[PDB]
Amino acid sequence: VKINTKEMVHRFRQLDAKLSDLKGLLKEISSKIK
Amino acid sequence: VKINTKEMVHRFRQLDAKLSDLKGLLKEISSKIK
Repeated sequence: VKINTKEMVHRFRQLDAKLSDLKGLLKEISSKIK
Repeated sequence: VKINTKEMVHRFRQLDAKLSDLKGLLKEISSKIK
């Protein structure tokens, strides 16, 4: 357990993916409105 | 004081959280419009 444990790019990628998904959802909502 | 003082991930996380909050507010505004 001690040896196994011994990051930023994962955070960047997750943020980008979440932003893209949110933008897609917002675009779908806008299309529904229009 | 000198010893205590001696970052990027915090900036990334704050940006992601602020973007998510802004997207949620925009979605709420769009729902109000529609």
